[PDB]
Amino acid sequence: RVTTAKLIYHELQQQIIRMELLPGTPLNEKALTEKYGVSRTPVREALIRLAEDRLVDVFPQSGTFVARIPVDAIPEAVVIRQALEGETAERAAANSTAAAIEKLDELIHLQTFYARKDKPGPFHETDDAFHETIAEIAGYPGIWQHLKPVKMQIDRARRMTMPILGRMEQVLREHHAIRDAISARDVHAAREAMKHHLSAVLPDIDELRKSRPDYFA
Ligand SMILES: [Zn+2]
Repeated sequence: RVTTAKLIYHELQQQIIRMELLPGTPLNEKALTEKYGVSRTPVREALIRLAEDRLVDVFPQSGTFVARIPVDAIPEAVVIRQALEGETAERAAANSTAAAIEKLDELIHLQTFYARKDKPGPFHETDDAFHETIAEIAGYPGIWQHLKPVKMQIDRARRMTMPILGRMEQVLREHHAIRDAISARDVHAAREAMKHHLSAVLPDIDELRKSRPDYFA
């Protein structure tokens, strides 16, 4: 069931994952309690969970702040995603009806629109929907829900790489490769195009760490 603790949690979590609250931004329990209009109790419960997510840092005699993106865990997150989304890609090709490909094409056209209009936020959200639909076609949409905590730090990094020149267009090219393989029912080609697409995050973060080292730790 929904509680104010879970609702505050998901709201704060989302703001951190979408880089609306940048790393180092303090979080004031007094100011949060006033904002939400509920007790100080559900605020504490949410901050505790966020700390376990490694999303916030509890500096004991200072306060809570938004944590930096841990670099050591990124490669393991890509492998897990390559494996799970490699699976959903394999199965989506096998279960490929034409009405499913239409659903993918509709989402690619929607991404193309956000790229044309240089709106990278909606571009990222339609990116998630594109992958969520691969999981629905494969028959295991829960695999997508399963990855949501895994790809938290990757999503923070990708929020910073999308505005870079030519990046959304590269994503669209990679998505076309994945769709074409699924439409062709090529189980191998689907897996490898998906695993390739997902590896693009690794060089980008190497660059970001040099560029903006205050966002990584
Ligand atoms: Zn994608």
